[PDB]
Amino acid sequence: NEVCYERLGCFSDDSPWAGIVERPLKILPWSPEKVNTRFLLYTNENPDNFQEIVADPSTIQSSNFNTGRKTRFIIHGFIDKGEESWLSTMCQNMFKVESVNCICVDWKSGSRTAYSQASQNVRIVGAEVAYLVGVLQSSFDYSPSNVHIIGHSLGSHAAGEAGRRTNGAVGRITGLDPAEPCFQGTPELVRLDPSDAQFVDVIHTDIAPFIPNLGFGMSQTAGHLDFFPNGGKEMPGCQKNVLSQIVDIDGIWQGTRDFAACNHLRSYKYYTDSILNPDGFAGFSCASYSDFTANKCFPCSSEGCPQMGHYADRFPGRTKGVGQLFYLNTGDASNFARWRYRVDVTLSGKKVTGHVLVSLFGNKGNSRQYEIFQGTLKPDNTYSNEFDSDVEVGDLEKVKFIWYNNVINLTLPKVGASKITVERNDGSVFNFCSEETVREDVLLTLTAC
Ligand SMILES: [Ca+2]
Repeated sequence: NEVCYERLGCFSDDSPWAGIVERPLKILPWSPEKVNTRFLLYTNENPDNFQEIVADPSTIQSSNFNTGRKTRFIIHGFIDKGEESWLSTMCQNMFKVESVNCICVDWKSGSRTAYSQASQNVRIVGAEVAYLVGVLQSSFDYSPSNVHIIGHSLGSHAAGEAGRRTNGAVGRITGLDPAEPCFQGTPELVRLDPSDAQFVDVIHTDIAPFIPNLGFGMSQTAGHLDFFPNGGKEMPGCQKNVLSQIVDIDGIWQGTRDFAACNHLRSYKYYTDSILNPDGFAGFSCASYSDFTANKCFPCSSEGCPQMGHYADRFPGRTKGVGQLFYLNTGDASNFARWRYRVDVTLSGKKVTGHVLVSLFGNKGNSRQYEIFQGTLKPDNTYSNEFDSDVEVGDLEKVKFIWYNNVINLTLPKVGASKITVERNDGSVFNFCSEETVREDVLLTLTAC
């Protein structure tokens, strides 16, 4: 079956658009007016309330749109209860750091229906954005490379459809946890993939299988840069979904079935905080998350780490390959920014059993106390660990140490640290040394050496 409409052209259910193992049902997208895609423009001069615009030169000229600055589109997918302002508060953070035309793409009418119909309706939203990018190009001489499309969930595949219709001339697409059911494993034609824009960066936060783990995000790679914060399967601060061999996808998408959406929504929460924290999301190249947590992928590669989120386009080798892997951990609640450090402590004093905590003091602040090791504390040994600090301390000026003994022992054993070496994520190393040994619950300051 094939339908054709004015402005947007024809759409058919021919394979691969339908009737293949990943998306079996033959159904067509609704018509444009039933999807009712809307373009809600916020700018630095109108940051709180939008100006509704349409692909018409006079309407664009009458708005606050300005051809001398970049344009970022934000396209939604699943909207959970109480999350309906996420698109405009993502635009409101950008106005704090840059001048931008920020356009929220509302297609609530075309998404609030069965999941397989919404998957098809993504094609209409795609076609509509390409059509406005086209008008900006022909009427204002505004190059597609000045536009960035950000799409979350099912919306990241509408972003891909737009990029595909602009022949990949679009400057950047960010996929925030691209939805998996009806898309993973399909041809590039049907999903978000690196040929859709000049640079595509993807953030993975709910990648466990939909059947039966109910992870709505693809595990499959889809950008030049693929980020897996916290491993991409379980996000800190979020509830987990119970396993189900058969699942009710329409009830889930339509909000009538129970589904913990925390994991899937974290992708745009991290992107919103990245805007205001330009170095708070360093991604490390690493072959896997287990190597990362085994402390095998620190410090950053010499040309710098990519920042996951808003600043990933500053990364020097961003298009040297597709599917480049980066891992990192985030906080469990907002500000989600974390800064990783590696600490090596050499213990002096007696043998004991307990845990050793360390705190960093620099010119920009000091951190919490983190546990480096728990177990038998052998003198002369070195114990190392990497932790994600919620404070960036700056240039280190001192470090502090404390230990706790996990037994009843009134000998009063003393334990100290002869050297503590701190490495930042740029590879800079600071050494601190001590002559002292101390009883438990006593804080030892170490000066540089
Ligand atoms: Ca594509």
